Amino acid sequence: TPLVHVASVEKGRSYEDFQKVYNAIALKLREDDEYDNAIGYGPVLVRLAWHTSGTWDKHDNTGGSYGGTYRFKKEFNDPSNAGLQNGFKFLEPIHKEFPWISSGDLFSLGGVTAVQEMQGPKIPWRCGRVDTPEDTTPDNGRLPDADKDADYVRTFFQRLNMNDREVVALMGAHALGKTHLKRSGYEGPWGAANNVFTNEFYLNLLNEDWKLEKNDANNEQWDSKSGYMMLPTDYSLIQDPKYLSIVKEYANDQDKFFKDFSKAFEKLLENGITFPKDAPSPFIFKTLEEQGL
Ligand code: HEM
Repeated sequence: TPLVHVASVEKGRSYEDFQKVYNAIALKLREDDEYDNAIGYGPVLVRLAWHTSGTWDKHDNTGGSYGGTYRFKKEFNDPSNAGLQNGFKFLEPIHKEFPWISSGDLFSLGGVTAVQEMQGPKIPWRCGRVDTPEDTTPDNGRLPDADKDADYVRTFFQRLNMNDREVVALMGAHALGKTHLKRSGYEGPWGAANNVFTNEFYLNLLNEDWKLEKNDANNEQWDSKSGYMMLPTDYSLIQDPKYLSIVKEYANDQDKFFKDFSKAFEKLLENGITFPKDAPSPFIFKTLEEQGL
């Protein structure tokens, strides 16, 4: 019997309340600009939103964004989550200022805010995740390995109810940030901008001259002369003919990638949640730039 998690709006809160939380996150993103050699906290916040949602299992509705369980030791100490403590620390003063927002709402909103502030697509976002107790924390090992092939990736993402297009779209988030040897056993960025959300991941996969090398952790990764890298799982997207077609599509249509990413990312962040028929519609937050802030 799969658990049922019903969204419950934080008491009396509406769009304006959540836009304030968005703004606080966005202003802090602007302020704390030196983190990770001046990349800023955008990428790590996106990874945090993904890893807190990515524990979901469609078969029994365990894990997922609803319960905000990363706040518990078992999950924040998941080896797969190494480095995410930085995103958590970033969000702490936001949680302190807005103690009414649920942990799951904050983790997921962190990701949405980061994508939008980094010039990504608008990502509609729904409130109402409710904190669940420590015994609801999913065991480690539900997040994906990076050393695997296309068959692994395809099978892995079926557990999150994602199809080929959704998988390829979601992986485009690798435009952001970088791998860090001490965190994951991989080193290097996927591209040049690091803190601007674009379709660069796909362009790089297709256009760079990739060499299969061993990094300083004795793990294989694909490196280019430009100083970029791809994980084996990233590279698998051009090895598999079905993934390859989609990679070419996104590399050649920025708008299409934006639209598809937005849908897949919202879906990721909402997996496992039942929204009542009379729940508010998804919110689309204005960026700081759009507000003149
Ligand atoms: C096969 C699936 C995936 C694998 C194996 C994978 C693996 C990894 C690894 C090993 C890192 C480096 C961590 C570090 O050393 O700091 C990373 C970083 C990152 N991942 Fe993925 N990932 C996957 C999918 C995704 C998805 C679906 C998203 C979001 C939509 C995402 C967003 C990110 C971001 C933004 C970073 C940069 C973090 C930072 O710079 O601090 N990844 N991923």
